[PDB]
Amino acid sequence: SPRVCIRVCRNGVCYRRCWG
Amino acid sequence: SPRVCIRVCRNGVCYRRCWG
Repeated sequence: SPRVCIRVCRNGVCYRRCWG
Repeated sequence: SPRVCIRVCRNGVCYRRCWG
């Protein structure tokens, strides 16, 4: 199946977000 | 330093793209 996620990092802090 | 990347998957094929 398809997948949609994004990775971002700021001031050292990192986190990932997905939709669906 | 900051980072900006995204992960997507379609028809099984997957790939990641970044900007900067």
